[PDB]
Amino acid sequence: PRSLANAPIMILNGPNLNLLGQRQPEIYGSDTLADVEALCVKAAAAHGGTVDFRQSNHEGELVDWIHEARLNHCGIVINPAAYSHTSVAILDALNTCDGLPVVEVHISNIHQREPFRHHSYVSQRADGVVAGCGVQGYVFGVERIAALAG
Amino acid sequence: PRSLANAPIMILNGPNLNLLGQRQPEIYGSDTLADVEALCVKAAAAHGGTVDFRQSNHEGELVDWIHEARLNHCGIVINPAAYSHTSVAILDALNTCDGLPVVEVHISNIHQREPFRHHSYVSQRADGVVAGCGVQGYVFGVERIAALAG
Amino acid sequence: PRSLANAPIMILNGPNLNLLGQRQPEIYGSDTLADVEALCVKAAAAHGGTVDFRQSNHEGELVDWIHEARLNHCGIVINPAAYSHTSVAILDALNTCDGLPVVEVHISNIHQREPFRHHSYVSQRADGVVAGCGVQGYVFGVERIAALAG
Amino acid sequence: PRSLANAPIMILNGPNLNLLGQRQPEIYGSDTLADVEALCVKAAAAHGGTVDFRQSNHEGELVDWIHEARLNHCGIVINPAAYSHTSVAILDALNTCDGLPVVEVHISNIHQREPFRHHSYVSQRADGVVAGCGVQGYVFGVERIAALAG
Amino acid sequence: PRSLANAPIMILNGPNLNLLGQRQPEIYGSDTLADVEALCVKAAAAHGGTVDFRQSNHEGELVDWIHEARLNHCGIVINPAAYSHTSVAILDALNTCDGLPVVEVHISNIHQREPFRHHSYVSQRADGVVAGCGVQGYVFGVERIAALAG
Amino acid sequence: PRSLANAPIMILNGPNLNLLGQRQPEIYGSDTLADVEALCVKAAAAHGGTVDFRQSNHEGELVDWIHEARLNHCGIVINPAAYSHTSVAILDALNTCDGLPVVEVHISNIHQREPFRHHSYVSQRADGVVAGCGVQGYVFGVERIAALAG
Amino acid sequence: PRSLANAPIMILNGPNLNLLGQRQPEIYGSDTLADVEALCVKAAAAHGGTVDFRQSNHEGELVDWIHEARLNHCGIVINPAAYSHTSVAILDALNTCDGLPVVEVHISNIHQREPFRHHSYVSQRADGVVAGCGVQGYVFGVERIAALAG
Amino acid sequence: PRSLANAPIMILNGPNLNLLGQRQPEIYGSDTLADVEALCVKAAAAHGGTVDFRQSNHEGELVDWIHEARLNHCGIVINPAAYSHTSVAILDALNTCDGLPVVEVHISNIHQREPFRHHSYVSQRADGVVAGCGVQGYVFGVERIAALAG
Amino acid sequence: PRSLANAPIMILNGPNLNLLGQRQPEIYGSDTLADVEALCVKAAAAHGGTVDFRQSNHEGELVDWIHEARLNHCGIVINPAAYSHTSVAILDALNTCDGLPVVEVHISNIHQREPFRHHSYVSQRADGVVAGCGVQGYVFGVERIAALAG
Amino acid sequence: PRSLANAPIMILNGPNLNLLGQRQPEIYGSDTLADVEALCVKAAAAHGGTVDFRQSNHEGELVDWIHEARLNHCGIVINPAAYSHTSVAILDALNTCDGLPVVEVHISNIHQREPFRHHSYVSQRADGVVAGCGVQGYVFGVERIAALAG
Amino acid sequence: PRSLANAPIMILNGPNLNLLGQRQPEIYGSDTLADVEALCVKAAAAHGGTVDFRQSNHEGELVDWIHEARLNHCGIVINPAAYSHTSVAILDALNTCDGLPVVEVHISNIHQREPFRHHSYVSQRADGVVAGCGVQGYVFGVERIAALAG
Amino acid sequence: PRSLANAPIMILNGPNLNLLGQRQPEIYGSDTLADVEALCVKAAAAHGGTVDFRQSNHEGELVDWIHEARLNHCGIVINPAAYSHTSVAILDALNTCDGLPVVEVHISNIHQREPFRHHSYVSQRADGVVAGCGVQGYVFGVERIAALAG
Ligand SMILES: O=C(O)[C@]1(O)C=C(F)[C@@H](O)[C@H](O)C1
Ligand SMILES: O=C(O)[C@]1(O)C=C(F)[C@@H](O)[C@H](O)C1
Ligand SMILES: O=C(O)[C@]1(O)C=C(F)[C@@H](O)[C@H](O)C1
Ligand SMILES: O=C(O)[C@]1(O)C=C(F)[C@@H](O)[C@H](O)C1
Ligand SMILES: O=C(O)[C@]1(O)C=C(F)[C@@H](O)[C@H](O)C1
Ligand SMILES: O=C(O)[C@]1(O)C=C(F)[C@@H](O)[C@H](O)C1
Ligand SMILES: O=C(O)[C@]1(O)C=C(F)[C@@H](O)[C@H](O)C1
Ligand SMILES: O=C(O)[C@]1(O)C=C(F)[C@@H](O)[C@H](O)C1
Ligand SMILES: O=C(O)[C@]1(O)C=C(F)[C@@H](O)[C@H](O)C1
Ligand SMILES: O=C(O)[C@]1(O)C=C(F)[C@@H](O)[C@H](O)C1
Ligand SMILES: O=C(O)[C@]1(O)C=C(F)[C@@H](O)[C@H](O)C1
Ligand SMILES: O=C(O)[C@]1(O)C=C(F)[C@@H](O)[C@H](O)C1
Repeated sequence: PRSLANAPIMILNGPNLNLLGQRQPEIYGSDTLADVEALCVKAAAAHGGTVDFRQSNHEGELVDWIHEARLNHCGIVINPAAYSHTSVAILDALNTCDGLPVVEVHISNIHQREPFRHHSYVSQRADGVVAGCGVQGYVFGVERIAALAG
Repeated sequence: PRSLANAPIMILNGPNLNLLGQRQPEIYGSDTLADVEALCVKAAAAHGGTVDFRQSNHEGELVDWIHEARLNHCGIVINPAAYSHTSVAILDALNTCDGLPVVEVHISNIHQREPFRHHSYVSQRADGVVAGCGVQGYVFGVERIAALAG
Repeated sequence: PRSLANAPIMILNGPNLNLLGQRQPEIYGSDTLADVEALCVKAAAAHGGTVDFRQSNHEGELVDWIHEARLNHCGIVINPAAYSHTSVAILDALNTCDGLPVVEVHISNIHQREPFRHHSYVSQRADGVVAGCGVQGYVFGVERIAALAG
Repeated sequence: PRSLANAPIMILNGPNLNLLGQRQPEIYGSDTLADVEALCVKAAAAHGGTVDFRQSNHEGELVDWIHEARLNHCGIVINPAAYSHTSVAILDALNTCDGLPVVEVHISNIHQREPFRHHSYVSQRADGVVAGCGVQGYVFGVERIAALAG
Repeated sequence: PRSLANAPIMILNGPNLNLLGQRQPEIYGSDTLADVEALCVKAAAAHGGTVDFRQSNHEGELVDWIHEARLNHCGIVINPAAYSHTSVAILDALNTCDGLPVVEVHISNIHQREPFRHHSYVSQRADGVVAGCGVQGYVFGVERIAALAG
Repeated sequence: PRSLANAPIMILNGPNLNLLGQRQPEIYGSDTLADVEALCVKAAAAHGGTVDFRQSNHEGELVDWIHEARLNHCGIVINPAAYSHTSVAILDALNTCDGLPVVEVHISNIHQREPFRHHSYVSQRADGVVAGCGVQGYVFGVERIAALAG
Repeated sequence: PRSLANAPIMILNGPNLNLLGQRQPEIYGSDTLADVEALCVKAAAAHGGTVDFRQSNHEGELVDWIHEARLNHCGIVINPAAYSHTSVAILDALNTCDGLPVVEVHISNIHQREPFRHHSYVSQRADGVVAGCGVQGYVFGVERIAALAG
Repeated sequence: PRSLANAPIMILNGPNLNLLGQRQPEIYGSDTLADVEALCVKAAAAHGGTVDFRQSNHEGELVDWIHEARLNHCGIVINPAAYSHTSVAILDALNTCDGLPVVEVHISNIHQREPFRHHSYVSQRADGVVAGCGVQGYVFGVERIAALAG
Repeated sequence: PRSLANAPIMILNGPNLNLLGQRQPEIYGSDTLADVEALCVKAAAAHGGTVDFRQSNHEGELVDWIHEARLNHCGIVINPAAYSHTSVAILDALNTCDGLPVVEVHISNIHQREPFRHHSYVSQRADGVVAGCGVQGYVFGVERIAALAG
Repeated sequence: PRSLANAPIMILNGPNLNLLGQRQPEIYGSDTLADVEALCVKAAAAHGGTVDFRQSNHEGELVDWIHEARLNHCGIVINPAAYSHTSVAILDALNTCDGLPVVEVHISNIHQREPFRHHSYVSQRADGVVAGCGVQGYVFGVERIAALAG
Repeated sequence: PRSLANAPIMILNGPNLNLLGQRQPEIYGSDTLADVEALCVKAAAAHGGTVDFRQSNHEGELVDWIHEARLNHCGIVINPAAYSHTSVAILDALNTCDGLPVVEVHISNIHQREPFRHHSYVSQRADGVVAGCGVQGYVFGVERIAALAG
Repeated sequence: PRSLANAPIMILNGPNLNLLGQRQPEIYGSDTLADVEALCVKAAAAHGGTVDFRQSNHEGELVDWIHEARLNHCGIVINPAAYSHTSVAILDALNTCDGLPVVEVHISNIHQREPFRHHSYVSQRADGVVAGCGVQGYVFGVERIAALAG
């Protein structure tokens, strides 16, 4: 139990999000990942906190980073992307974050897409889930962490 | 296409929400519906808008109100509650609101509850879905409408 | 057992159909509910009968009206709309209309839409089911009632 | 926690039951709803209590009545009829009645009927469930509430 | 795009319909296939058209006839009978009739029979579907073609 | 067709019920099987009848006893316990008791437990089913038999 | 209702059976279709009857031959082969044979093979079904027809 | 590998068959179990063999008897009745009878009854399965064993 | 076991393919069946073989042709079209072609179309399956047969 | 809570295991049940305990023995065999053994066999489950009981 | 949109394919991955192109390579091996390769193997799918890319 | 085929197990991974062997390590953790270890947890599976490998 003041918010991004804003804009929009990071920096600063913003295409690396967050961060905002639908491993890693606030974010409204995107393993552990609010959902995520970590 | 300045945001609440803050606090919290309304009034005022906040236990009345919103409001934030899981009628009413922003909100994280709560008919039409962020999710809802209606 | 001459045909319309001809024309067409009523009045008059045309967004009100029909009308043409897919209540009300001819009508061809529209509880009781014949299906409905009530 | 002496037993009846004893007697029998009420009044009086017997075809009205029962009655005997199979809303309304005894009754043996009648949302919350004991089941219901409220 | 005046309506009947009116009258009635043809000839004549009425027990022959209709007829009224539930081939044949009006007709109400009759491949392509209106459904079918071909 | 006066009510209890009142009291209560027998003896005597109360852990023995009931008893109150969910054999045995009233009883509310307990083969044949009314359900069972055997 | 003496037993064989005894002997054996016919002729003669033995690879032709049997034969022994699992059309043709005895035969034990062979449409109408008794099952078939036609 | 001459055929009957010919004649007929035994004794004698005919309502006893047959009989004709649908234990016992001919018999045509009767564990092991040929199916059973044991 | 030199490659085409290149070009392309035949003739000639190219809309006729191939051809390239999804009969016919190479071809990528097109009975027997390579897939088919027959 | 020193370990074996080592060796091996007992006696003696080894083919008898264990033994190693997959009765008996260590053993690796063997009712209650370790699994079972009873 | 002349074809191989030709030859054959590369190099050279042939056991590394291909290669031939069945992440990476030809290849015929191998996430995006043509499938893959990239 | 004396036992641990003994002790216990390693070292030494103990959060790395085991180790004891439920890749890597003994271990009893943990891909290949025996299951594993490798 670190506060926004003692430790950053870890913002994790799963596979293919490195290409945000360069494909399927109608689905993901035209902002890049760097735009999202900046949005997150600003949203956190307004509460007196900071962020640690990461993206990986590797499941295992996401898991390693969650383990790091348990010791060094005050909450996790995660867009696990494709692994949302397939990774029991990320679910179990988050389950080890006892007491740590987790908010799941999806840019697109997964409930309107293919049936296999309707389910998310992460949602079983996440305190909150935001879907289809575009990149603004990331801000919502930071804000909810601020309120819970508070 | 009314703006936050020309027309209020309709905030609809479904069945049993009149008892918010008086039962199952661990699930729904201890804020009342009146507390929620005030949060929404405040969030909207910051963007220069107003709200029209209603609650009903009757599916058909929620439908009538959605029809009204099509003509007189700039967006809908809706917590359909139990009707989320059963009402094709509310989905079809929302489907007539062509171009109108709709955000679905749930206080609890439905994905951690009984399987029949996992599915929502509204999610197929909603631009955004926020679940398990407590009453704070209503604020996110207002905020997303402001940005969309903008 | 009233005849077309002793009692009107009750035409019941379920939710959202009050907006017929103002949205999703490619699906529902551009005729209004008033245009449909007129079609029904004409079709019935050719057989010497009349109609009692109603629309509601409330499941329970549709049930009440079915009860009324049992005593005072010669048959029912019903477009239960969304409730087609959810209402066991309307099915059971129609099951009390022993001997009364019922025809179910759907403007759109439900079998080509979302899977949850594929099933109708009313179809289990209805004598006939007409789908995807546009508003002309209402005429077919009145005609079948005329032949059965005859 | 009101006793049979401080408050009546609310007996709720759902849709189409107003026609009890006038159709499908082989299924529902030939007693009317008024006959049932009388049975209930008698059963309760033997234990020193009273009843408040209601029937509605409207889901939302049943919900309102359940809310009223939480504040003013000592238990609920409910035959939700068709809404047994479809209403998550009634379930959640009953879930707010913390500590209040609920007994679910069905005149017919739903397990021998159509598959969609096999499931009941209410059963998940009801303390007891009686099916296929005819209208005598209502008496069993009053009796169990007397023993639990005791 | 032929009109009712330039080309007949093809009426296709699938397997076992050659025995119409000689078995299971309670299901299919006591009119024969020849009686149906006469009804269709009359309904079409009222609009200034003609019909080409055929029956076969062979899937492939139905398919051949559908091919013929694309070049020579103004619409198809089809009762595919058993092949309704099993023939992807007839579906695909109809899918080649781009722009040609197709109405699917069932004498019995399939939705009240065995579960395997509840689904029809043809319903995915057909403009309209009529079920359980007895042989009168064929007249409806001719009438809808007349209005679409018009 | 023996009456309560010519023949006893057979009360059958399935496996593990010999341990009633010694484990999982919160589920099954703290009354023992002997306590239940006494309740039954009393309920029956009030109507002028007697009971033959048995318990077995063997499926085939329960079947044997059902066959004996066909010839010598006036009705059966059965709590098949675990065999409720697995024994087609008991169902068929009961299906041979033509005209004999059968009431199924469960102490716990099976609908609230593991999904495999949600279904009962016996319910298909039983006239009435009582669940979740504790050992009082046995009295309800005796009483219904009295009214039916009457 | 023709007797074994007035009319032959029609023995129908579905697709690929023309190759019996030339492939997959371990499954279908090494007797040919001609061997089977001879077994059938002998089995029927012992009861004073005759057979009309046919094979086709065409569904519709099997349907035409069933129609013929209704007028001219005393019963049907049918091995529909692959069509067993797919042909609603053969089912409906047999359903028109009111009062005619039908026995379904399979050489192999279909219940031990692929799951799609586990189901047969014909079994819903057939009076008797024999599977896995090799070609001897045809004799069983003839015999049962003799006994029923008797 | 005993022959019909060295060892009897064991004919096993499952639960409730002791009441054959005294209930549901339309389903099971009016012959008794003794009548069936006599049929079997006769069929077997014609091939020079004998039978050992048993009935039990206990699964475990059927199992024990199957073990005995492995050492002392030349084949098994079995009608497992309700245990057909539930007993993996009988299947596994039959799976220990390496090389021994087993024929499964059902008097009724299970494929026309309740869905839970459609499946039989025994069918996976049985060489042949005869269903719906009435008690005559037992004779077919004896006859197949004679040909296989030969 | 005939070689490309002793016997032709049979190329079979199922229903509706006679219309290739005249409808749904975006799905099937604009080449005609005659174009495909020419591609096949060329591909085979390069390896020293010939082809026998056929199309039918009749399931049973495809079956007959497969039988012929077993005796007279060196392999089969087959596009069963709609029958891919429904014909157990074609599968079983192919199963009699022991040792004969079979390659299944689909012009469109069935895995991207309607769910009922995702499954093919032929795929269980075919040595190779080619889907969504347009008409070029037929050449891949000829080439694989050449390499296997070699 | 008896210790290995105060009470034996009950080793229960379900149906058909009396034939261990005489059939399907590749599956169950060639050791007999007597060989397993000796392995269990030895494993237990090393910890200072004893065993009470039993086998039955009767579900109810297994249940009775479980009841006996609750009072007189220190843990249960059970191989329910076929009943693993069907017996809710054995599960509930084990559920009465509050605090008593249970280990489930399977000789074969059920997860590689037929789908119906994949599931076990006992596994829900068992502390530990061992599958596919041959007879050695029984030793692992004794060992775990020793460590838990310790 | 690079041509075969401007950019190589990327050939990706998923997990365990580094062991090709050293295990399960009957399934995968005896050619090695180096043998496959050589076939690919030759097939491409005939069209004037080159290949970039890679193998990895890491999902994320496949994803990275697909990203690279979007910028630097003219098409992708991919055998995702096990990830075919589990990786939404590879699917989404391919989905970013707008306009890039993709062909999926499987050496074995997956439709004849375990059910979990029947489905592939890649098949939803791949232009073409080749299965069960052995390593020759890779050649087909290069050839199709050549024709599409052309 | 290396013996315990020629080569170590590879013990593989999947994701999140690095945190063993620091979270969810009631599920996984309070021993650490280092404690487990020491148990394994000891169990193996008693049979004259050694162990090579590894843990990774990366699927691909586990696969690489399995490849290494094929050439250098005498067996594999694996706890794939979350990848148990999702990784077809690990299954296939194990499938390449022809003849190598594999034991699957799970500390918790997965059959009592969430439904998605009930299935394991590794169980299809593993010689033995041990679940819910705590960290003692690793010792069982080493022992079974010793006996098989022997
Ligand atoms: O941000 C999203 O909308 C998502 O998490 C991202 C992806 F890339 C997809 O794999 C998910 O389905 C949705
Ligand atoms: O806000 C919620 O958590 C919810 O919408 C409200 C209800 F009342 C429930 O019926 C929903 O399942 C959740
Ligand atoms: O007429 C119709 O097409 C329909 O009944 C009307 C509605 F509004 C929908 O809810 C139904 O799905 C279809
Ligand atoms: O009392 C009953 O049997 C029931 O609750 C009443 C109805 F009206 C039906 O809708 C229910 O399925 C059963
Ligand atoms: O006209 C009909 O009702 C039907 O199309 C005809 C048949 F012959 C049956 O096969 C169909 O299921 C219904
Ligand atoms: O009385 C009961 O609640 C029950 O019939 C008894 C048992 F023992 C369980 O096996 C049933 O599931 C419920
Ligand atoms: O006779 C048989 O065993 C069968 O009817 C014949 C065939 F050819 C198969 O298609 C059936 O599945 C079984
Ligand atoms: O012979 C029979 O039809 C049967 O095997 C006998 C019984 F008693 C039933 O339980 C089986 O379903 C059918
Ligand atoms: O070539 C094809 O894509 C196909 O086999 C042909 C048809 F006509 C369709 O029926 C198949 O589903 C696909
Ligand atoms: O020990 C076994 O492998 C088993 O428990 C024994 C039997 F006999 C089978 O019924 C089980 O499926 C497996
Ligand atoms: O080439 C194949 O057949 C496959 O892609 C390769 C593997 F390694 C398997 O995992 C796939 O299921 C099939
Ligand atoms: O050791 C176990 O119990 C487990 O394999 C370990 C994990 F980490 C989970 O992911 C598995 O479901 C269980």
